Amino acid sequence: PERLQVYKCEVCGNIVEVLNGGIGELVCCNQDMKLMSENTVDAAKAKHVPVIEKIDGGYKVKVGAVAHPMEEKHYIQWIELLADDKCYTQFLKPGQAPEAVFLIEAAKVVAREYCNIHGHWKAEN
Amino acid sequence: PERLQVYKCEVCGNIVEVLNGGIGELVCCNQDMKLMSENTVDAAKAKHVPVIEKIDGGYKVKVGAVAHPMEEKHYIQWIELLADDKCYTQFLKPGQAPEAVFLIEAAKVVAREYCNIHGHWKAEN
Ligand SMILES: [Ca+2]
Ligand SMILES: [Ca+2]
Ligand SMILES: [Cl-]
Ligand SMILES: [Cl-]
Ligand SMILES: [Cl-]
Ligand SMILES: [Cl-]
Ligand SMILES: [Fe+2]
Ligand SMILES: [Fe+2]
Ligand SMILES: [Fe+2]
Ligand SMILES: [Fe+2]
Repeated sequence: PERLQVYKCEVCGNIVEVLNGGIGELVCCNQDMKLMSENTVDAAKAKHVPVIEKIDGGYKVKVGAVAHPMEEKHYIQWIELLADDKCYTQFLKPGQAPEAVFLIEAAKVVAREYCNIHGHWKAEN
Repeated sequence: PERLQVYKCEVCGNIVEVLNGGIGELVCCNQDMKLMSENTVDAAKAKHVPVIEKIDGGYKVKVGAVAHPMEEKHYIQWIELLADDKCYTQFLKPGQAPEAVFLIEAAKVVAREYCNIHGHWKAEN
């Protein structure tokens, strides 16, 4: 595994993010955890690809060009902003807006989001 | 596992952070990953408990009251700031200062750091 990869157990729903990579295969519920590769699921890009906007002091990330649902069983569980050697994670909940604000000094950033149904998505400025 | 717990494989060195919890036990290299519980290792608190300094527009986190080494065989691998539903991670490298700045408008925060040898430490304001 490599730093910042996200892995899911499809049995029990554990989802983890790698902070230090290594060669071992991550396992949960007696099977290999699935690597949630970004932008690989068949789903509406308009609702899943993050849109990155500047704000005073940082960035606002919206999921997506069309606001994604935030329902009990279908919501954006978190949005991340990646820059340099930083990974900023904003967890979200049903009933909230599908967006996040990050205060950061960084000219180049990557935004990620994870949808509990449609998996892992990213964009960059 | 629960959100924001940190688990290490003691065989290959994978370290992961939980983004979504669940009931299965995380496994790597055919053994249960170790839960890296904060402030449990026998290590100098002066060099490991984060120091949280309020600054204009956020917090500066220093590891620790005495600066921790940042050597190839002994360094702080990351510092995090936790506030409500955020987890901001700053990765570090040998040769860098053992500190991080986070722009987080929150009165109450928890700072964490992970040392490659002495494990996982936290403090709160
Ligand atoms: Ca296998
Ligand atoms: Ca993070
Ligand atoms: Cl890596
Ligand atoms: Cl790594
Ligand atoms: Cl959708
Ligand atoms: Cl020490
Ligand atoms: Fe392992
Ligand atoms: Fe979705
Ligand atoms: Fe599992
Ligand atoms: Fe240490």
